[PDB]
Amino acid sequence: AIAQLATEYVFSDELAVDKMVTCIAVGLPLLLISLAFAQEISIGTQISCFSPSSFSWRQAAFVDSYCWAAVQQKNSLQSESGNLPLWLHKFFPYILLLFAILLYLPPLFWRFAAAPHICSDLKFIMEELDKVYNRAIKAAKSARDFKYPIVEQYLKTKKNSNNLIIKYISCRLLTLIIILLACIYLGYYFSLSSLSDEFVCSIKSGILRNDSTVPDQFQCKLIAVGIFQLLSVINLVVYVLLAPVVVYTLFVPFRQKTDVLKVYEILPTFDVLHFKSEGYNDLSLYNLFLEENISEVKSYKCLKVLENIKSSGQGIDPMLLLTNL
Amino acid sequence: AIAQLATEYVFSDLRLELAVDKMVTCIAVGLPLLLISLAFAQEISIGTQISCFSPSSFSWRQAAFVDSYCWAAVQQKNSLQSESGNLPLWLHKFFPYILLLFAILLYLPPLFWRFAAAPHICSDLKFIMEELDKVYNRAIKAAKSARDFKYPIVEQYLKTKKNSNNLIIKYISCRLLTLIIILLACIYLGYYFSLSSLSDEFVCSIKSGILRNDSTVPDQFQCKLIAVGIFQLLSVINLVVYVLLAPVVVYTLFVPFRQKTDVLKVYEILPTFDVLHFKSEGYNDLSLYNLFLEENISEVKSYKCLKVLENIKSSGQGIDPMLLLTNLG
Amino acid sequence: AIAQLATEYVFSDLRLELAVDKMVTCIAVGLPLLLISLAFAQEISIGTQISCFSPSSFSWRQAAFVDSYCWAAVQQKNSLQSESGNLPLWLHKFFPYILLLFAILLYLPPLFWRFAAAPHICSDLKFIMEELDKVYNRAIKAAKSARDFKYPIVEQYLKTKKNSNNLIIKYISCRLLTLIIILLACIYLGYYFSLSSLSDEFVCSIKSGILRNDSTVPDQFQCKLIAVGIFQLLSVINLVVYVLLAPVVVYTLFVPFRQKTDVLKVYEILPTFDVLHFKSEGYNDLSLYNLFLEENISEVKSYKCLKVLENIKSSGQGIDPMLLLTNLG
Amino acid sequence: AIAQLATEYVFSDLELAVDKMVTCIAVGLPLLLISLAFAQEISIGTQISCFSPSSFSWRQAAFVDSYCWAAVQQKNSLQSESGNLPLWLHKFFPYILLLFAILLYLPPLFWRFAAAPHICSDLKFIMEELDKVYNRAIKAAKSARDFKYPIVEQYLKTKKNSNNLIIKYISCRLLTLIIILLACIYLGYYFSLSSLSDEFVCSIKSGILRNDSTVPDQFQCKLIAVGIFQLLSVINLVVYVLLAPVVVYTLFVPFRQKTDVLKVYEILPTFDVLHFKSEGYNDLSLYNLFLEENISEVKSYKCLKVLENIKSSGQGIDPMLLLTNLG
Amino acid sequence: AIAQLATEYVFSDLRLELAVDKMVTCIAVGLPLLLISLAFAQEISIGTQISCFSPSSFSWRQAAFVDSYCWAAVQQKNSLQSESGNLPLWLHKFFPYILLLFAILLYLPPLFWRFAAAPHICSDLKFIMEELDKVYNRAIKAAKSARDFKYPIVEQYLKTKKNSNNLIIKYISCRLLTLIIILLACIYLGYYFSLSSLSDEFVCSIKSGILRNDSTVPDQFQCKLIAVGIFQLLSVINLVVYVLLAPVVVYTLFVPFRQKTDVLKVYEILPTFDVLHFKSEGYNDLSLYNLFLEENISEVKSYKCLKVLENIKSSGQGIDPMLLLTNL
Amino acid sequence: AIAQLATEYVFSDLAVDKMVTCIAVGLPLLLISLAFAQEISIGTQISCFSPSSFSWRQAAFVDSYCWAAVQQKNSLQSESGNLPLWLHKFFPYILLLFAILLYLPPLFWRFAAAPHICSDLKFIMEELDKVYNRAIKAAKSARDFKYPIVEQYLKTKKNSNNLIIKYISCRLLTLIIILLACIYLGYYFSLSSLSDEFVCSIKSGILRNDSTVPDQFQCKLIAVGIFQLLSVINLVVYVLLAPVVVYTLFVPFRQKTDVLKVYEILPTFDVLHFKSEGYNDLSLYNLLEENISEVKSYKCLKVLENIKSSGQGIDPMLLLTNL
Ligand SMILES: CC1(C)[C@@H](OC(=O)CCC(=O)O)CC[C@]2(C)[C@H]3C(=O)C=C4[C@@H]5C[C@@](C)(C(=O)O)CC[C@]5(C)CC[C@@]4(C)[C@]3(C)CC[C@@H]12
Repeated sequence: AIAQLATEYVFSDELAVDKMVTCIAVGLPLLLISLAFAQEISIGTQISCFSPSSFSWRQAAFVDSYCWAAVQQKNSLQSESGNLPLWLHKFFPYILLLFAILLYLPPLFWRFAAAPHICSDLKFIMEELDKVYNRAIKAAKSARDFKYPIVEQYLKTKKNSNNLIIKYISCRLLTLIIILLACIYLGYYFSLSSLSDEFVCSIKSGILRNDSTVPDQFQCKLIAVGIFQLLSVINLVVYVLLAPVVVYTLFVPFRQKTDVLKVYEILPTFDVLHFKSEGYNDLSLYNLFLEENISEVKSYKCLKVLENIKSSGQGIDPMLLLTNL
Repeated sequence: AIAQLATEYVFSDLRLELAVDKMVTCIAVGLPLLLISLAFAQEISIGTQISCFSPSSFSWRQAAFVDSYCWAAVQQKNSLQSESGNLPLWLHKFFPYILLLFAILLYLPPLFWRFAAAPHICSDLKFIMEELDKVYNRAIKAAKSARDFKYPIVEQYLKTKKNSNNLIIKYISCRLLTLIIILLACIYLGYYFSLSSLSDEFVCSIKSGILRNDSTVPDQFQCKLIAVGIFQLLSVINLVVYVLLAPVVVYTLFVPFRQKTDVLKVYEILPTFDVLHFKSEGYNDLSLYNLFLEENISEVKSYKCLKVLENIKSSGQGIDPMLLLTNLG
Repeated sequence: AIAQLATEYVFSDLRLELAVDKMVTCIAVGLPLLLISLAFAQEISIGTQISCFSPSSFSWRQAAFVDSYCWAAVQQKNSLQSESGNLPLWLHKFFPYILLLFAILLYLPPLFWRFAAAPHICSDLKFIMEELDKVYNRAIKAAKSARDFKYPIVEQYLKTKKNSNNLIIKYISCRLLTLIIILLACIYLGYYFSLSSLSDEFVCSIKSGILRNDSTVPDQFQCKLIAVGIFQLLSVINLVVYVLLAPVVVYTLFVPFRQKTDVLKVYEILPTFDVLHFKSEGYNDLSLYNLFLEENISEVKSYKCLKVLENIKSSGQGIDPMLLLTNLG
Repeated sequence: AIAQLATEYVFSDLELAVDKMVTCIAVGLPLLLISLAFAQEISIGTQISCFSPSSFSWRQAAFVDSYCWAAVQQKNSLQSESGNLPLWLHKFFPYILLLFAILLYLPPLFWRFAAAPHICSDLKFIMEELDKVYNRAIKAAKSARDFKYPIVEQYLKTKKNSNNLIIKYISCRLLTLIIILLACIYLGYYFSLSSLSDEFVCSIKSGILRNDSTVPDQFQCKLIAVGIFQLLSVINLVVYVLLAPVVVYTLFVPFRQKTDVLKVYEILPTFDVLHFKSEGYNDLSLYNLFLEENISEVKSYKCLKVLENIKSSGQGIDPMLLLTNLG
Repeated sequence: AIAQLATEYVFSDLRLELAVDKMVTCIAVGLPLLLISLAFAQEISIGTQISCFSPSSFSWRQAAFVDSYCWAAVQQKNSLQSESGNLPLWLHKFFPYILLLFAILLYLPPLFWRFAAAPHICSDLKFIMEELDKVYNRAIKAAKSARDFKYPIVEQYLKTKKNSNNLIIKYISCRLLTLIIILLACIYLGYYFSLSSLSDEFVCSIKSGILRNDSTVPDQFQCKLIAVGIFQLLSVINLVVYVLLAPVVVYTLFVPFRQKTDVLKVYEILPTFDVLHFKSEGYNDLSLYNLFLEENISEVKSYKCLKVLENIKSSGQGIDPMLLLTNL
Repeated sequence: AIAQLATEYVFSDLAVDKMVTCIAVGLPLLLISLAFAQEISIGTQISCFSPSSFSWRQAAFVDSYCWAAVQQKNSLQSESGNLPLWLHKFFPYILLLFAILLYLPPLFWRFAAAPHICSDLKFIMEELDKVYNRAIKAAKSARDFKYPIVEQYLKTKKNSNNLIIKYISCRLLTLIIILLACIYLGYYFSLSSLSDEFVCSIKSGILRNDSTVPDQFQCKLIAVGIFQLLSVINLVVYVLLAPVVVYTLFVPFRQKTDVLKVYEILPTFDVLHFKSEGYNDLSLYNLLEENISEVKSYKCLKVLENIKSSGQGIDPMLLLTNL
């Protein structure tokens, strides 16, 4: 596992919450699976059974392989808990890989989805706030010497449409279902007695059915089941911690706060209306991304400064505003 | 599987191709290759194709000769005695190779499309985008002059593409051959799953040449095709993937049933753009170009301004050219 | 392979050559190359290509020596006694190498082309492109002045190219040598496939030198040329690919029939452009240059505008000079 | 190793620098240690051996080594004086190391994602205001040689109220220090292990191997490379015992802040001669920290520094020196 | 072999050298290199290069020691009992190394012509190219003004190069060294293939040191040079390729014969250019200069224009001054 | 060594501090990699001759138990002591740690030094080029402010020593690590090279009262000689590299050939070099003179200085000729 080391070295020298969730739900299982087959620890193939010393070297290899393949054929298997334990033991990494790919899916669905209207409208609302700020500045400057609620009308329009909000909520909900299923499964793969590996096999079929030099049966054990157990426990912890994060992300209206337009509501060139709260609509998601990327607008910083000044109350809107420039 | 690890790590931290179709190609091409790689994992695939449990009296190199001779004898159908038939063994020896072949066959349509079908539609999209930007600019300049040629060229090219069917035929052909390949490989794989899983534990006896009359040789060897259950579970997964992708491929095939909002309606509020969208209901490049417009319309910011105007008109607050002047695009 | 497929997967997420010929080179190079790669696949290549089932009394390293000596003896024809003959031994002992040599031979003609005649075609294409753009500019300026030299230069270049076949000779020669290569390789591969499939299970007796009158040696060992089955499957695959590819090469050879839909008439709607395309049945560099112009005609914006105008004139909605001024090129 | 070799070869060929180096060490030391733990030269082979009787077959002994090595999970089964806990720790020592390493690496990412953008934007804005103020002052001095509101100072007073970013940075550093504490505790614990668990008795006598007779009772089963783990863990423990006070001093926000840059802007008539930015658990302090950090990025900051150093000599008049600057 | 496989796959995904010579160097480089890489192909390479079937009494490591001892004993000519001699075995061992040496020797003269004779070539090229461009521009401006100095500069440079025989000597030398190289290498290749192919099997007797009087040792071991037939087949392929390439080398040597299709004659229709082809085969650096002029003259747009005008004058329907004015 | 060979082949087809860092980083890394090479690593670390009666895997367990016993001081029987066994066990690891430690100060210093040095250099270059252009304009006007700003910044850095202190600290910790690792390397070589031939007796646990086991096996620590030769090579490399850092230490003494003099002949520049004899950032910043080639105007000033060196022409006349 030197490739992960190099990934960190180049590390050394979409909502942020969703980005972090993707990061966790991606690395934890992927890094886990890479760790399981890590060359230093990937020593051993989990077929050990010590067939009688009379069995030749290659005879022993055949025993090991025939059992390892017989993990599927239930009739060949003589197990206490059942074959499905053995199945889980064999595909445990493959199962982890499938779960992880499934979890990475929804973010990819969003990425190729790109939330087209959402990103374009983000750029649009940015340009609109910028133009409104420039217009207010020029108006105050002339005072020292159209008019349609464009962004406000766009917001009213978003107040009807929730299609993108439906997309966001569906992505989050698919994420939650994924992690819930994976956590249940991973606890199940940790719900093992951990005794299933040491099971008994007898490859006495074919010409080996009536063969005599063969022993009655072989006791093989599935190694690294303890390792698989430990890694499943780690991933289960990670996901039992991650699920509340997905839950909190699911409550977007409960999260949409700290009105950014509140400062721009002090603008005469802007409609005096926050009008952004309490809705299962793309208004909420657009407002969330607006709070997310709102620092990117220099005028947003200026508006925060003016809002603080009004909180300072030393100056008035017009004088200090025109002074801002 | 360090390849997928690095892919995800970098994943951690014009279109000229349909997003649905791009993702379908991506999945249906990788998932088979992905499964093949995951099985070709030496940690997963450590041993040979099949062991034989030869007599202990046989030498280690003798055991190797037995193993290899049977594993090669899977081809000679007369060589081994199996109830299922030779085709099972053949499939088992060629399961990964056949998987790779199907994957290459699936990669072929996107490649051919990009080589031949794509560039012309790309140039067409570029021309349409230039026409749209120029028309929006001209309408905005007229609106500005009011606040202070004339040939429907883009509409003409649209009416022409309404006759043009070649490109639509090419796209539909790529998608259809794709779906056909998906169905064929799906049947093949499901049959590969249909394998009773008993062929693996077959019997071979290499008694050719002097080994025909050999004495120290036993009667025969019990060889067991390893990774038979592995290949079968992979076949199940791949068949699932393909039975799920096929409906997506079919819906992608339906161009008239794509049922996309008329992007021209956003430019239909232009004075400089005649009021006629008329882009649907034809087994021609008409519908395909309409779909590509619905696709790459985000690449045109003027399309974004038109959509903003459309939303404003949905609010019904103001008048159209006055709002255009208010936009000053 | 593992990493070959990994790079292939991460690949996803002026023509100066015949696109058809480009794809032909691609297939005819990849099929053998990917096949040879499979011949060195870890899952496919299980180990050495020979196994001999020596007596168990023979020591381990003794068994290795026997295997190797028989393997080298596949060349020494008097040593190995096979009912088929030595030539099969030659073949399925160097079949991969032979495939690689054939693939290199197949990549040779396109390399010689791209090195020798390709820059000539690039210069000719750039020159014709400049000529067409200049004609479009002059026509647009004259149409605008109406709204307010003249020598057949491109036509002269066309008449000149209509005489010489030198570049056409080069292109046809590359294609024809390629086709000969395809036919020879196909015959070869079919031959190698058309093998007993049993000759591999030959018998060797390395009783040379002191081993001639040696006693502990068996009279002979029944040795097997492993992987012959997979070699045969791969040869069949490649032969099928080539039987599918050859007619494409033939169609490439037929250049006149390949020459179709001359765009010289898409500029013939210009008065400052000759009304005589004179662009058919030219068994000379004419045909090749015209084909490459048909290929890269999309790159010229004026070609796009002229195509729009040609469609409009087919649609019959606008006068030629009026619509020309309206497009305002 | 090899990837490490390439990293060193290219080596041979906005975030707090102290924090950057802290994260860098806290990542590389365990990562490099783990990589060495699988070094082809260092890692010599399997981690467990028990010298089963020669009567046991080769592959038989292989099965023994394997089943024993796995039996470490089987708590009741194994025969050790220390218990299943130390052998367990050795069973996944590198796993624990990697968990701790990724855990330590997370908070820097959370920072470089959450507090990074706001601080970056605010710093760009403050530097831009500084540059515009310097331009305005030089221009006014030039015109004399022939608004006026504390805008950036207003933003400073504003940040002096909010401590949200300060809270984020402090929490990042604090969680990181907590990780260092717990990890160093664990590491010393693992090294504290008496190197006795390595050698112990293993008896894979379960099932038909329980009532099997050809099997001996047990083997003397030797966990391997435990000494290597001990030495590298000691190295890491020393590294982290050295690093923890660095994290502490980093957590010292009012004390790390020194030499207020605002004095350089305090040489301005057009910009208030007032730092008024220190001594507070507010985002003001961290903003001042980053101002001191990337103030070298501001060329006008360099001009102010040279001018202030000259005025320390007292050579020329401040307006005269400004006019001579002609920046 | 997946390295070169992916290399050629992504292959599918000024000149300062003669195209013919470029192809010669390319082939003469790849064929031996490709063969060598084939020799170390894991599918192709079966394993160790020698095997001798020591008695089963000899232990495993004993057998390995025998194999290696003989393998090195191919050098000690007395220790090896060879009817053909030791030099065959010598050739067998370094056979790849021999091919690698031949390959490096094949790549050297291309490198010499690459860096050496880069300055003169590029200088003459850029200079004569700018000169032709200026002559075309001047003739065009002259026709435009007439319808409305005087020094044969590049012609003078050609006259000067007529005396020059330095770069001509260098090119001839690069070709000649290459020809000698390929000739000697092909002689060697046949000689290697000339070998009996039964010499590959030879007897070794490791009775040195305490093995001189050792007892458990047999008298000898009969060991075989493995994969010698493969080296033989490779030498066959290389010998065929080089017997094919050598005549191409000779053709490249014949520079004056190859010098054809006078381009300055196409420039001889220029007013600002004197009527002097000045293209005579001789022991002059101009011939190669003329050769590369023919090579990269396609890079000259005005060359294409002049060729068009030349076809027009061959049509004989347009006046040279009138058509020149028409050129625009 | 295929990767490094390809790297040098594609290579084939304070600067002093940079080179010292490069060498002192690669030589240990190069040597450790050389040992890491399996071509050099012809065998496992210890192959130690158990009895033939011991099974293959039994011998494996012996080699493993002894190789682990290289730490357990009671377990092994050696005259030289355990510390030899320790050193031999982690000699590669020791090399790697020393190399990382030696690469650290370059990273830390360059990090600290990057902004300060680059900004001061850019500002000084701007000031010098401005004074040069101004003198050129004055000469051109004669053919037809007044503050020593760069001189002020120079005198300022002549006061502050913090950055020079940082440079000295980087160099000093560097020399300290060099000396420590050099003594260590000679020491590991100083080893009598006899410890490898130690005996181990794995009679622990049931092996205490086990009987089929021999009392012990005389086991050998392999690659001791290779590691020793590597230590000798690296130690000589460091004994050669250290006096370079030593000369670097006397940097004020090392400061020579004042570059400011060529700028001192300007009219727009006061005739005063004033750059020597200080434990301050002055000489450090002067070590300016390092990358001073980037200023074409500096090249012109040097040319004018060389012209006046012969005394052939007047300074302003030839200066205006230069323009
Ligand atoms: C090289 C490796 C280790 C291995 O190679 C690998 O798997 C990779 C690791 C490596 O290459 O070292 C392949 C198996 C093998 C070649 C192996 C073999 O074939 C058969 C035996 C026999 C087993 C035995 C005791 C019996 O089984 O009764 C009878 C005596 C005898 C001859 C002892 C030695 C070994 C164990 C022998 C020759 C030692 C070398 C060994």
